[PDB]
Amino acid sequence: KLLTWESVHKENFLLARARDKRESDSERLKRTSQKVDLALKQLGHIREY
Amino acid sequence: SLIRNLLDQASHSVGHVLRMLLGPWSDLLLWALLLNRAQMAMYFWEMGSNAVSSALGACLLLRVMARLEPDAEEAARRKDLAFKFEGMGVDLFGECYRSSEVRAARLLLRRCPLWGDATCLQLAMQADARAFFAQDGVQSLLTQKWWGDMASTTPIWALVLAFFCPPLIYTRLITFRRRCLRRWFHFWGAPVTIFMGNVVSYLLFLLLFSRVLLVDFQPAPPGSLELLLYFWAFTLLCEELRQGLSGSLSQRLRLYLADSWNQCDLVALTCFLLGVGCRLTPGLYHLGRTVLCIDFMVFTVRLLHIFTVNKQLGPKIVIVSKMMKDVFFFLFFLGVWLVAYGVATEGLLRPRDSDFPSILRRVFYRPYLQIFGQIPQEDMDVALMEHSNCSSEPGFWAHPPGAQAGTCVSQYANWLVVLLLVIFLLVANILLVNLLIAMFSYTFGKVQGNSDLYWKAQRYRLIREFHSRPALAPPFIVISHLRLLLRQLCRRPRHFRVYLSKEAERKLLTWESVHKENFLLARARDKRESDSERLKRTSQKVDLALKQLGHIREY
Amino acid sequence: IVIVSKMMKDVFFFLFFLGVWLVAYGVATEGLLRPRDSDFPSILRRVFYRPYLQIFGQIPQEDMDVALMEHSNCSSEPGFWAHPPGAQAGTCVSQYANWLVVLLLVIFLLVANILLVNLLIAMFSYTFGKVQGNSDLYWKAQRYRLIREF
Ligand SMILES: CC(C)CCC[C@@H](C)[C@H]1CC[C@H]2[C@@H]3CC=C4C[C@@H](O)CC[C@]4(C)[C@H]3CC[C@]12C
Ligand SMILES: CC(C)CCC[C@@H](C)[C@H]1CC[C@H]2[C@@H]3CC=C4C[C@@H](O)CC[C@]4(C)[C@H]3CC[C@]12C
Ligand SMILES: CC(C)CCC[C@@H](C)[C@H]1CC[C@H]2[C@@H]3CC=C4C[C@@H](O)CC[C@]4(C)[C@H]3CC[C@]12C
Ligand SMILES: CC(C)CCC[C@@H](C)[C@H]1CC[C@H]2[C@@H]3CC=C4C[C@@H](O)CC[C@]4(C)[C@H]3CC[C@]12C
Ligand SMILES: CC(C)CCC[C@@H](C)[C@H]1CC[C@H]2[C@@H]3CC=C4C[C@@H](O)CC[C@]4(C)[C@H]3CC[C@]12C
Ligand SMILES: CC(C)CCC[C@@H](C)[C@H]1CC[C@H]2[C@@H]3CC=C4C[C@@H](O)CC[C@]4(C)[C@H]3CC[C@]12C
Repeated sequence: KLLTWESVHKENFLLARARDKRESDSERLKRTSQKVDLALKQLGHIREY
Repeated sequence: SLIRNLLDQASHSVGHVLRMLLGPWSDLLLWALLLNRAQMAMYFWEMGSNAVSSALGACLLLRVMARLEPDAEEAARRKDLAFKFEGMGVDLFGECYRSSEVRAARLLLRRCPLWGDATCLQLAMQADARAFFAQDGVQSLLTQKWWGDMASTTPIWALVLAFFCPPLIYTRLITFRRRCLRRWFHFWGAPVTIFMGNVVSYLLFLLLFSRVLLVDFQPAPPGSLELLLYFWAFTLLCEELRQGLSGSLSQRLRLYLADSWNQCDLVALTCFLLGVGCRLTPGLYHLGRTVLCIDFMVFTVRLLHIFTVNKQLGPKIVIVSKMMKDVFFFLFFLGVWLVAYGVATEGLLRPRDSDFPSILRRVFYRPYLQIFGQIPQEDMDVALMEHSNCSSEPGFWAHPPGAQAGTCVSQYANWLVVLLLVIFLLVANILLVNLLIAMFSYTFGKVQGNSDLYWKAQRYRLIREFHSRPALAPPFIVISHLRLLLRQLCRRPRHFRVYLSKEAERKLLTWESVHKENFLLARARDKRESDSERLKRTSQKVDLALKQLGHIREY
Repeated sequence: IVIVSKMMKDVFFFLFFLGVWLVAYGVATEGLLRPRDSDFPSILRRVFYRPYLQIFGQIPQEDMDVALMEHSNCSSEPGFWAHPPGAQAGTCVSQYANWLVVLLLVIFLLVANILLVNLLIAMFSYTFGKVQGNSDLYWKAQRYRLIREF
């Protein structure tokens, strides 16, 4: 029972700090960076028009 | 949860609020508070009316319910919700005060029908909203009330000189807000005037008590001055008893048991009563004089607590209450080292005067005085005493010249005694005292900021107590006591509360609503212009652009 | 020099606190021991000046402690007196509760020489740290003023 309880709480803690890292400003900036470069590439695939 | 059980208990039966509630925006707000819906409560507060009073009542209810909470997590969430509520309330108060000083002032003493018809200040005090009391606007308002009808910007020396010279009331100086009688009553009923009268009466009491104690305290029956002092203390005890009963007879007694200087005042009066009893009974004259002498110290100490309302001393008077743990640590450490050195030297040198009081003196009192410059070097060092066979034990003794240093000390290891004195001087006069200085510095730096915040609320409390205090001085307060007894006796045959206009109520309601909506718009603009929110807005713009461009890839 | 002007509030607080405690202790000891020299200047001396000098190492231990004085019937009141050897300590002191007098001297030494002085040191340190930066800025303008006057 305590094994299951601590497993539940540890997975909650993993999810919590993962969400914190994702909502961190630097990680948001890098995600916007791989969005912008991907957009630039996908326009680069349609420049022939 | 903590809601259904309390509702069932109420059905089967702050307490008055529970009695009134049974299973427009105010109802939703209180429902969110009891259900602990943070966002719902905030929305109801920002959408409702009388926002300041509603927030203060919400903070009070959350504090009380968190104190009643059995579970730490719910208590913590409730108390942080109360903290944020107090923060938004004080921000609203500041933005309201920054526009209309007089309108903000008249908002306070408004009797809000919600929360049991309690004034906003009383709600903050019962909620211990020290952050709210620390606000500059409420500080200025309490200053004005303490200088009630007394031109709060007036200098202190002008006020005191007017106090000694009543005729100077009608002069170009000492401005204010039957004209003669109204001026007289307004000047003599001001809380600051009452404070000055009580201060001068208390200094007169200290002078009288000292004069009776030092000179006119013969075993002969008490004279005119001592009888006057007995009447004096009777008036003081009557005043204190009346104050305790005013500010449920047993319930109020338990409350008065707290506020520990009210406790010190009470113990002072009891010690004075024991002193008078011992003085009157023939046997206990000396004991009565001794206990009266201690009672003088207790009264003089209470003077310090009474005179704490000064704006430049009060924070430090609050500080010195926080130094007791530090001085207790120093006292314990010095006690241990003092036992060490005292017993060691009392063993190394063996005086023939082995009486118990003399031993308890030479072990504790003398080494204690070694700290403050009283070093009996000629009493404890072998070179400074003349050698003589003052004892029959086979050794060298060198009887010292001290009166209480022993008639015949030993000298076998007096070099070790000298070295031990050197070590004691190093430990006590150098290590311990300087360490205590350092830890005073650290604790002072830690606690001064919180002490100022506490002193704001304590000053508000003292202003309230002096406002409730009757006008007449302790020499003449017996007249006020008889007046009060008449008011209770004349009933048998039969706090600020400034009035506001009915239309002015709606006017101030609209004003505070406009200011609160402006404040909400301001904070919304601030959070929108915040960098993180700008970043999330750019993120949603960019991934929306990616999504919309994903719909034209088929081209 | 600009700083030392800002220490006046702190030293005034210390002076007031020491005044209160000094009044309490001085009157208490002046009542506990009853010198026959009850002249007003002598009382104002033994209550204020002597306890003040107890702070700076001048402790009239042989003047206030019963064990250090010789016992004598220097008064007709029914008690034990032990006339002290001091010049201004009273011609005939009393000794009924001189153990309490000694304990009260110990408490006074603990309060004044330890608590008050070290607290004053601490608050000087805090105020100095707070005000030195502003004092330098003020001293710039004050120096300009002095240069202009000279
Ligand atoms: C604030 C308090 C503690 C100050 C204490 C000072 C006290 C000790 C002073 C103030 C008034 C003084 C009295 C005034 C006048 C006389 C005249 C004469 O009879 C000698 C002593 C006697 C009777 C003084 C006794 C000492 C006295 C009571
Ligand atoms: C001389 C004997 C009576 C020892 C006690 C004297 C002093 C230290 C006592 C008497 C009144 C007491 C104060 C009573 C009330 C308060 C308010 C509280 O919020 C902080 C402590 C504080 C400020 C106490 C501090 C200690 C105090 C000042
Ligand atoms: C740290 C604490 C526990 C130390 C205890 C105090 C000790 C060191 C000292 C202080 C007073 C001293 C006592 C003084 C007087 C007497 C009476 C004598 O006929 C026997 C020794 C005896 C009984 C002493 C015993 C030791 C004593 C109690
Ligand atoms: C506060 C702590 C660290 C200091 C130690 C307390 C000392 C000073 C106390 C505890 C017992 C007290 C003693 C009690 C009894 C006597 C006998 C008397 O004839 C002279 C004073 C004298 C000797 C007292 C002096 C003060 C005393 C020694
Ligand atoms: C024995 C008596 C007369 C000693 C008098 C010492 C007084 C007058 C001295 C000591 C510190 C000095 C102060 C030093 C610093 C300042 C700050 C400056 O902006 C105005 C002058 C002022 C306030 C000085 C005034 C004079 C001063 C207060
Ligand atoms: C600054 C505060 C805290 C300290 C108290 C002030 C004291 C030291 C002052 C106030 C009255 C003054 C006394 C005035 C009169 C006399 C009588 C004279 O024959 C000896 C000095 C003596 C006894 C003075 C000593 C100093 C004194 C006692």
